[PDB]
Amino acid sequence: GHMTPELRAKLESLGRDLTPEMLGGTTQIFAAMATGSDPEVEVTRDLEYGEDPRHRLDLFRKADTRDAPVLVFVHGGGFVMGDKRLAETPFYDNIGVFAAQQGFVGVTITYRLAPAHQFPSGPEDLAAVVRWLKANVAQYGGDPDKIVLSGQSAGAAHVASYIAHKAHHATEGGGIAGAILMSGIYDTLTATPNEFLIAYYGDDPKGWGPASSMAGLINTEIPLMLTVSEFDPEDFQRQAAQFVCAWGMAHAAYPEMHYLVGHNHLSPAQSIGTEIKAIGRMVAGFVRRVTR
Amino acid sequence: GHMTPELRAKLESLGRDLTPEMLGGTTQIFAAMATGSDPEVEVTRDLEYGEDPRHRLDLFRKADTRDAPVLVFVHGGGFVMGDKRLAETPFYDNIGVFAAQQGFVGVTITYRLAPAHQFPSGPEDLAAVVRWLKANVAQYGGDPDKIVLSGQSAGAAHVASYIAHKAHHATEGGGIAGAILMSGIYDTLTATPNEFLIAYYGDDPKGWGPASSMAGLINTEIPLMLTVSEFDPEDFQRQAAQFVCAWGMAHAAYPEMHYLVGHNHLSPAQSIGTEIKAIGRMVAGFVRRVTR
Repeated sequence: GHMTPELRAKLESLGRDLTPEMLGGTTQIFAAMATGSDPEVEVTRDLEYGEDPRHRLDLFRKADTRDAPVLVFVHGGGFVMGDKRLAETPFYDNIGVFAAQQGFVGVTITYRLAPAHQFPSGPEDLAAVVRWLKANVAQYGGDPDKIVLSGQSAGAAHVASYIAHKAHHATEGGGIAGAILMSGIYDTLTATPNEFLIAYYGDDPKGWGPASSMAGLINTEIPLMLTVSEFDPEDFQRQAAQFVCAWGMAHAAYPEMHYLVGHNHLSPAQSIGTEIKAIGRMVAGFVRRVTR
Repeated sequence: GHMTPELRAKLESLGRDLTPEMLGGTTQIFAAMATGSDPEVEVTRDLEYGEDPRHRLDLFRKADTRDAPVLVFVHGGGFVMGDKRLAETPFYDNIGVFAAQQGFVGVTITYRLAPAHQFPSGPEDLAAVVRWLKANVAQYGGDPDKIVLSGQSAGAAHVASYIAHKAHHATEGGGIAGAILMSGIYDTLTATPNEFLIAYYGDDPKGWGPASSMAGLINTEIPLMLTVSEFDPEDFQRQAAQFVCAWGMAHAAYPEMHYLVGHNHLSPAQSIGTEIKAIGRMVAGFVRRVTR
């Protein structure tokens, strides 16, 4: 809203391999464009949702925010790294600040990292977040029955795992109004094995089956919005296409999977709070649809 | 661009069955919103691209247009009806006028109708239009090497059949630069048979296999953009999800299939040249990408 041919051309030239040149080059472009703060957005840092040192969340709101939708964002980083805050950048305060500006309560989290903590640490941590919100978010102007979980890459894998595996649900049915899954990995059995997946799901890919989210995503009643990027690496594109295939086969219907022209793996979430409005709008529009 | 929750709710209430009330009610809403004329857009009516009475096209352009992309629109109507013009409405002049405003040559066409004419009349007609444009469009401001074919429903089936069974043939010279397929039926072997499909593909569905476009779409080198609507009837959603499955399977990639939130089967093309800008922008953005 609107990305130029020129920006598209630059992301294309960074390529569709997840390399340091690509990730870093992307972050550098969007870091200079995204709003990371707003004096009207109050930020409470490092609320503790569990005992682990990484069981922390930052909460974003305006003074007038009441009875509001709650948008949680779960960062990526291949399960082994990343943060809610990257210093000297506006990420991911951008998403928190955007949420607050849109009339929501914004929430960004960290979670326990692989390989020290392996599956199902992810959905455990999300369950603890949901629990914390249920008990506390009313105090910050949130409605605890209007929680929307969003995540990117590994963060989207974690959201998906929470959805799929009712053993980790915080309350009956999951306790969330919807979820947004931006370029995630959903089926551990068809995923191309790599060091990152090995770190989180364990050394032997032949044992990864019970951690698959795909069947649970297909069967869920929780409203889902998903995205895939034009210049996403191969496996992210495959996983997205597989999801659409399985959904269509199960339901004789087409799921809300958005194709993001001009974007790459990192750019969608990093574009929120920039002059490029489309991704922010899509996110906000979905939040309001599923919380009405 | 931006479609309100209220408009989404009118369209949702009209339903996902292709009924008169759904078709008619949609046309009625958008007919009052779309621009159907612009005094700076010069229109030439009913150029004859073939012998049949329905081999006609209307050309739209501005005085300063030169060497421009050429956007062709092929209307829907179940293969058996429809027109490039519906009196007392702006359809589909809206699309021709929008194209001209965006710096293109816009073209709207009619074609031979089923059941008087059956497959392969559709790809024949489209071939004739391409041939005519290659020989004549330059004087109207177009570049014959920048033709983009767009269609909706049966029109999209026709465009897809041109791609699958024609586009790569030496007879097409350089061919077309791209195609836009809006809620089309692409695979005659998995489509749910109905009277419309019977009108066009023949009385016996077991004989519809050679008319399938699916394999040819999957194999084409012509850039494709597709759309599927949130409130599309079942079989359009199934065909769209099937396309994504087969593409992902053949190419380990995700094709340009757009999910249109809040739209139904007719709203997308009808929204072009309204205050809802998203669909017009998507279309115009694709045209410029593939004709650079």
